[PDB]
Amino acid sequence: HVGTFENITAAPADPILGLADLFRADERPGKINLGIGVYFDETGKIPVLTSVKKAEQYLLENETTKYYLGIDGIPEFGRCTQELLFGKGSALINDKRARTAQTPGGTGALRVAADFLAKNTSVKRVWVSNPSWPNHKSVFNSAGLEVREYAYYDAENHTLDFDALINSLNEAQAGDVVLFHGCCHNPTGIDPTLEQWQTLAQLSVEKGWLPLFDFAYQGFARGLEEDAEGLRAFAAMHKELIVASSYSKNFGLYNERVGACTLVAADSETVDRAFSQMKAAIRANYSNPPAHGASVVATILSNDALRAIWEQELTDMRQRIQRMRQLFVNTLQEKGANRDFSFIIKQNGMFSFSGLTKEQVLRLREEFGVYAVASGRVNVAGMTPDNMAPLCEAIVAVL
Amino acid sequence: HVGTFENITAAPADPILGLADLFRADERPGKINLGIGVYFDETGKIPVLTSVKKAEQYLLENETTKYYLGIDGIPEFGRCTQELLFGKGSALINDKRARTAQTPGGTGALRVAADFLAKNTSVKRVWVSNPSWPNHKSVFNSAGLEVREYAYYDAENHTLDFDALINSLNEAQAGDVVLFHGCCHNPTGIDPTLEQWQTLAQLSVEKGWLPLFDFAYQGFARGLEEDAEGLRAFAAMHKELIVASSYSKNFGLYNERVGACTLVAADSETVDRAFSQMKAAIRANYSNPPAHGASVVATILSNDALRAIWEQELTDMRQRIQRMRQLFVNTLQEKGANRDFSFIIKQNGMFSFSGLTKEQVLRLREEFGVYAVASGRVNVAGMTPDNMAPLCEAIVAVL
Ligand SMILES: Cc1ncc(COP(=O)(O)O)c(C=O)c1O
Ligand SMILES: Cc1ncc(COP(=O)(O)O)c(C=O)c1O
Repeated sequence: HVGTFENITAAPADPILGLADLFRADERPGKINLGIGVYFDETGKIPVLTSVKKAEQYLLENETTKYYLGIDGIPEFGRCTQELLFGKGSALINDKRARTAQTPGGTGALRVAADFLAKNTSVKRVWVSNPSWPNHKSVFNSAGLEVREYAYYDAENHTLDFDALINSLNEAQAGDVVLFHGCCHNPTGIDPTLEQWQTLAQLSVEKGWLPLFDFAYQGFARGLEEDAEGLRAFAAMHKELIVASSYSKNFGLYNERVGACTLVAADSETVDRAFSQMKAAIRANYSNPPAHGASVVATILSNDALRAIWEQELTDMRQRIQRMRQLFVNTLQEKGANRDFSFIIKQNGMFSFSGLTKEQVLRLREEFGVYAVASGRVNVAGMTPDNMAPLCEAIVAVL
Repeated sequence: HVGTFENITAAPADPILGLADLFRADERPGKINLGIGVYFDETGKIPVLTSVKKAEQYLLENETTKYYLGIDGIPEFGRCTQELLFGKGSALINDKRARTAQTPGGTGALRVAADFLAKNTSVKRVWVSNPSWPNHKSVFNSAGLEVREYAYYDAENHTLDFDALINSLNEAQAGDVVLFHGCCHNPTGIDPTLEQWQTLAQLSVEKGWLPLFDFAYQGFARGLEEDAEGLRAFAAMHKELIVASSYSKNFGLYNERVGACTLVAADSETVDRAFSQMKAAIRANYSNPPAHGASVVATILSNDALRAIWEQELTDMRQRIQRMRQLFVNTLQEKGANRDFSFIIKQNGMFSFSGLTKEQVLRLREEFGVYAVASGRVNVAGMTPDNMAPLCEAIVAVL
């Protein structure tokens, strides 16, 4: 009678969360954390938004029960999510073509979609950008879906390699899923232009792909409406699509696990039938979603006063990151870098895709206490006026 | 192209949550909800516990960040959970043989265990009592495991058919998983005696089963410590086991999704190896767990004044249920019931397994607006002094 657990092989360290554990153990003073994608303020803290504290006070005073939510969550949360994604007067909403489930974070939204697709459709293959968020492959693989990669990044020109993207998707077949980052591509910070989105939408329709949009950073590139332009170009042309969205980043609600999975089908009767199977997949996973974080978001989005506060707080975050992008480039020059880092100013969202080699990233960590992901992704939102100079001195030292 | 969603078949309604939806839509003022397992107070509401409101006020005023929890959640939540399960000074805890992940509810803990087993071991088969919670089969099937049923309930004598149980489980092979309800069996309310638990534990080690305890009602049978005797008898003999537990019921925290999956192995090295793969399975599901509910539970359990308030609130809930069982039995006789219902007194937890037929349950709902599950399971915790009379008049009318 040998033990059931004896033949288990240890899992590898998560490329992002294993980094964050190393950083916590490091005892060297002055260490700098440019790893995980969270927003830091000017003092290096990860604060709760004021709009969120105000919403949480309202809930504390007014909640009378913790009775279970429905499988698909708070209804108002679903409607505000759809207006945010598709626009206040979208035909998708007027025609009742979309159904939304509240999920535990953006990850949970991706997993719900993966389980739904694997069990209820003939989808066998998901295409994701190379590079992408490392956990994408794991999520779809957990449902038994094959994941293939398409080309995306021109590391020479620090731009979208649109020609290779198109050519590498040639073998994606009708009924395959193709995953797009809605904005603030993780890790490159490089998003298609409106014209490029429009070309992709047309191509997707011709080849019969099922688009799946991952929206984790709406509002961090240019603005809430502008960041949804690519999705809305797809939505104007497609009968069917799926959107996984997260409120972790744009509400600073990381650990309350607030996200949404939105299904779009050709008509109301089809999406309702499909959605009943999405609800069945949720029920066999976590039963029904956590209320606190989604209640906060729904409270903020449906109160005009609280929403105006939140939109300003999100603008402040976006602008601080853009200021740090510019200060990073300038200080690298000041500190003696001969490599041209000006492409960082053109990149969107929390990160810059710097180009450092695995070996240089390792040197930064072991020698200077500066923590980036081994792909060379750095969280610009982790840079402050106080840590910018030592950070840049370290980078110049390993170049 | 023909759409990917066009041929999806609609899912059937959930036997518990579908009933709850019918109940909400029912326009009759006298309707009575005895379906889903939630606690009502004697005024018919589903309240937030006072310990919980106090903890939530502390969190509101002292939380400074929503930064991601680790994959396995709040550390003190894990330690307090192990202490509740195994006892203040257990050898499992002192030998560092146990690891706990905070999960989204008890359901989430079951799915995490199921995914972990399916993807990392040779387990193919899970054995569940007939009857059981209906969602058990769905969770394990969705992870790819086969579900087999063992006998449990003697319907003629309203008792545990221990001989039938032992005999059906002789077909369970070594390396199979056998699922036990820790206490307050759902739906029958009939638990093993301590002697019977000891017999099963011995039989379990000799046959090589991997036990999986589902603990959703610790504290509702006799007491926090007493209700864990059966699990602690298993833990004294086995090298390996899994406990999925829930704080939904005993904290009235249903919609915040607070549960735990606890892994036990033969030694510290093996459990840390196995737990690394459990974390991988979590990372590809919801990434990390929701903070608010678990923070509430950890604040209560780690503060002596709050814990004392909570333990009294749980005692009051348990005792109110016991008063309703007796009142239910006495009132049935007063309303003209032909049959002996005294076996209801011998059942533990929120429910009673009434023995009504599906056709009688259907009549109760359609003619009398009394909502019970089609199995005849009734939620005694939904009974109040004000609804007992019409409730019992309706039951007598359909006998
Ligand atoms: C592209 C992308 N998708 C999904 C996620 C996961 O978001 P969440 O924390 O809400 O699960 C992230 C970041 O965490 C992300 O960058
Ligand atoms: C035996 C059993 N296991 C698990 C659960 C699920 O607990 P939770 O709501 O926390 O997911 C329940 C009741 O809901 C239950 O009765």
